[PDB]
Amino acid sequence: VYAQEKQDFVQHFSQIVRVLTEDEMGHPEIGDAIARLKEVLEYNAIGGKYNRGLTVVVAFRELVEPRKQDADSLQRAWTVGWCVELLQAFFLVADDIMDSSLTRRGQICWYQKPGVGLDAINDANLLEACIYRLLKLYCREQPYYLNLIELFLQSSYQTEIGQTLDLLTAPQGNVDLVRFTEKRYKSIVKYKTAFASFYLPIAAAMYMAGIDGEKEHANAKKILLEMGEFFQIQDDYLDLFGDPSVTGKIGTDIQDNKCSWLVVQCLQRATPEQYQILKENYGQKEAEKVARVKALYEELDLPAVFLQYEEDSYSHIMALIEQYAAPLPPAVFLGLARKIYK
Amino acid sequence: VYAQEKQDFVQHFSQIVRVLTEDEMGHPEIGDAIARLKEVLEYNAIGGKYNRGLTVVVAFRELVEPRKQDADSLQRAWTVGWCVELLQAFFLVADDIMDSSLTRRGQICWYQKPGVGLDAINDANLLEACIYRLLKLYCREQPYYLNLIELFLQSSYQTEIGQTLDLLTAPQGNVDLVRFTEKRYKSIVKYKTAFASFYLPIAAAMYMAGIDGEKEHANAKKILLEMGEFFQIQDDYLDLFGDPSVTGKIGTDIQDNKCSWLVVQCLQRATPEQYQILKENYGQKEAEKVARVKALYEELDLPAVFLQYEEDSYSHIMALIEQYAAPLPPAVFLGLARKIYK
Ligand SMILES: O=P(O)(O)C(O)(Cn1ccnc1)P(=O)(O)O
Ligand SMILES: O=P(O)(O)C(O)(Cn1ccnc1)P(=O)(O)O
Ligand SMILES: [Mg+2]
Ligand SMILES: [Mg+2]
Ligand SMILES: [Mg+2]
Ligand SMILES: [Mg+2]
Ligand SMILES: [Mg+2]
Ligand SMILES: [Mg+2]
Repeated sequence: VYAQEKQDFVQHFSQIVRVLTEDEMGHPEIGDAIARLKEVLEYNAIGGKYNRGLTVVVAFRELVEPRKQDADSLQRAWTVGWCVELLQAFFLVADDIMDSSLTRRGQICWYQKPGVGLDAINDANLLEACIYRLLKLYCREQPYYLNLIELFLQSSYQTEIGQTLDLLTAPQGNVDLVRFTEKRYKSIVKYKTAFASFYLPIAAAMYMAGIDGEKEHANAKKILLEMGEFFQIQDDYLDLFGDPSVTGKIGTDIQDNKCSWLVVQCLQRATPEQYQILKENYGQKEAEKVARVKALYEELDLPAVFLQYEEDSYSHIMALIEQYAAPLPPAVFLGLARKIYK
Repeated sequence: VYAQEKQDFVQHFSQIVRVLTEDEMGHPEIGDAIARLKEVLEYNAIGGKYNRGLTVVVAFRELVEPRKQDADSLQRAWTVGWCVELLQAFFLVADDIMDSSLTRRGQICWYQKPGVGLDAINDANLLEACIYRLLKLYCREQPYYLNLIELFLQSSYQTEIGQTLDLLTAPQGNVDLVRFTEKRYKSIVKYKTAFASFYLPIAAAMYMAGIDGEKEHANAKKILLEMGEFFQIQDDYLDLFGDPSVTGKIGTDIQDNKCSWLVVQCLQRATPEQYQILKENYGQKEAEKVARVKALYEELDLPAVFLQYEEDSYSHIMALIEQYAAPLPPAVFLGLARKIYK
């Protein structure tokens, strides 16, 4: 049933590509650039969970009266959903380079491809351009047009501030254990993930449904930002303890000296002895040293600490839904929470 | 006199930075990210010619009635001028990485700096965010607000398509002499430079003056796109024949197998013998091979061919100003042409 709503949305990706590559119908000079764009979209916006873009569609259907859910209104809903998918695609293409990653979504990272390399920096910028190209082609004559443009622009800046904080707390070749606090961690994830992966899709659907009130968005934000914090903590857990055949990506957080939730929890439980083991093995490419950190996390029963956090966080998010979902259907936040909590 | 209009605009960069880094006044958690933003702006938006942003200010003063040139209207003019400077800054930070450059504006490229590296990909994205942050803070309640947003978004996409075409015609380790044509060359530069360096600043001033007519913009475009084509040809000439103490940047076009104006002209004049010399020495990091290409360009009197092109192009642009400047003051295009033709 949830895979059926997924399949309908996925079947629309062909048209999304068709309208984004129809610029060569009038301008054949930019043909090769248009062909390369199709290649970038096909490689980086397909093979994922589609949970971010699908949230836009699900939330639209739950917030708009079926009497106002015509064919054009629905096409605008899946198109904006696919704009959210492009925002993630563009930020992940860049993230894989800056995180020096190997795989994403079951295949090697776009930049690791022979013949691509650092040309992927411009490929990511092209993916970002498509958001605003689609918003113009489908929402240009809608009352929420500017609200959508500003929400995608603001969400991008918040992610970028978050990415800056992520990279400044993780300098390659520097011991940053002192700076790996819970307070720092909470600030990083609020900006790098919680805004663009959780607030952006529901807020886009809210603007498309005519719900533009600062109070309604502020109350939605209270739930979704906390949901985003958990989602990033889960991403950090699975970076080391997940199955790359399931996650589709190889972990790099220990090697990259990252301010992971795991290392924050490690520093809160580590003896003076265990603090030095971490200090000497964290942030290095050596497989021997990465293994020593994974062993220390397992000694401090961090996979168990995570299972307890997930239970406590689900109860917390649920408490916030009861407090702030109104006047929106609780199903809006409940639907996404069920899909996020495994 | 032209340096006086420059100095006033430059003196406003301090406030541009102050308003872009006042986000930590309310949110001290993102402080370190805000400090890094200030560092990126200070390093990459200062030390240039400021000719792109200054064109916005000059064109505003020439198109708006002095009776309507109040303090607020003028602040919006220098702020939009500085938005054009941020668009160039963000595209050049990325370009230096993809072109594997050494210096820009007298100093080493932002990415070549110890401790920066590929973190500069996110630094470039932050520079792009500031355009829309400034447009919101100063033009949000203006009738041209959406026109500006759409003009900067469209200009970015056109540059990106251009950058794609630039990089696809220049694959590292591949002989692309066959593809280095005048027709290809004209398409690359139209998109990578002519739109964002020439059309964007005058069009921004036109929208701010209330001139939004498609016919007026189409006629402006006819002049400015041709002006941009010459500016890129000049940039390609100076890549090899310019003085890095003047240009502030080291040439990489031969090493990068680029579709330069020089190599297009070389292929039009080269004997079968000279074609093979180029084939064996172009696109390689070897200083010996780069030198062999420079020698062949000098043998075919390409610095003389350039001097003839500059004369013919200036007469051409001047012919187009007489044909399409009306109903705008000819000074608008004449001012920029004098500043571009050396
Ligand atoms: O762990 P990251 O923050 O780097 C990641 O979650 C991506 N990302 C980037 C910003 N927010 C999330 P991914 O593990 O997918 O590589
Ligand atoms: O020669 P490029 O096109 O790479 C350059 O002109 C920059 N640029 C990039 C797009 N348009 C212009 P620069 O020589 O400054 O490195
Ligand atoms: Mg990553
Ligand atoms: Mg990352
Ligand atoms: Mg991760
Ligand atoms: Mg360059
Ligand atoms: Mg370049
Ligand atoms: Mg150049």
